[PDB]
Amino acid sequence: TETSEELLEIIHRVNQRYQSMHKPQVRSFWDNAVYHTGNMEVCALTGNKDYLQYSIDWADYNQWKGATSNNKAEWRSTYGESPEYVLFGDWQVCFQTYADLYKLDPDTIKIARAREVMEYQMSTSKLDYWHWVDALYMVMPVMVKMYDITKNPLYLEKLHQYLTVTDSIMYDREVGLYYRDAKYPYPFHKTINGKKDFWSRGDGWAFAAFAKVLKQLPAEDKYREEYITRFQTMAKSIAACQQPEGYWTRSLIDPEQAPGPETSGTALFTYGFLWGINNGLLNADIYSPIVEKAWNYLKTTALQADGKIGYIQPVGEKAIPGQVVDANSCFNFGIGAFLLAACERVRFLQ
Repeated sequence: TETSEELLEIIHRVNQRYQSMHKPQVRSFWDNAVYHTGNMEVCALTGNKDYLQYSIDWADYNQWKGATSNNKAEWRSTYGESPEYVLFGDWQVCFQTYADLYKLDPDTIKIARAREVMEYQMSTSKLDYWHWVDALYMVMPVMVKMYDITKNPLYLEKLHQYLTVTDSIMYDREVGLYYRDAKYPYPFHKTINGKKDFWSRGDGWAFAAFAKVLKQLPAEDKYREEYITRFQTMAKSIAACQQPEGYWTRSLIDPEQAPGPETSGTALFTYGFLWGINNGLLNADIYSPIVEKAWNYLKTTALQADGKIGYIQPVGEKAIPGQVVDANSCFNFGIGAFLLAACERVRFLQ
């Protein structure tokens, strides 16, 4: 019933609104950088040269770097926004787009800083770089994109080694979902209704990450079956906690704690389910109903007439139990997530 023509109209409405309203000359930090992952997805689907130039202009403005410190003795890997936070993954997601742009038009300068930073990181003995679940989306696809360019096998071994540490802190083996960081595991932390607290956008980042890993990881990689198994298990756990309306609530298995629609988790999940079905890793008959409800929510409720995307949970605000997300809450990174879902929906329609 829905056509590719109609989906492309949506994609272009959303993307043109964002690019007309916002200049590309802004910093390479995670929120802008996630938007660029969405834009690169649109470029893959459409070949649009203006959209490509928007990402190139952003990369040029940031000098093809993330955080800019050239003093490795001061490099930090915890949260920060100043130039020494070079090893913090929110300053590394930009490298996904720099690698994508390099593949189109190779020039050593485009990946010089990415190689410098990730190769230094991998040389250190520290393993707990991905100490918050969102890091998986920020950095796992960097590993496969940099491998694709360099063929340096350490990228693919360290992908596994870092993810193993993330799992040790956050992965709940019984449930098949990730806690958002070390403060959240059960039973020491519980929801208002005594449940395990799994953050939706957190698990969205992880689930979309594994799809992106599997999209570019070589077929022969020794850990590929581990990633497929993790992706398939998460798909089942995520499906099981979808709301009747098609979205996922911010606390995935306590909808009453943080009620009502939320878009960014939903869009990341939708991307992952559509990619999984399109790529033969998730059963179409089982998961197509999940994606129909989710996409219908995204198209009907999150999408506004002018291309704005609403109901995006904001960044870094303390949880207020019982309080809904504002319909009008819209952020770059959420538009990015929406575009991933929308692009993959076109591919699902054939």
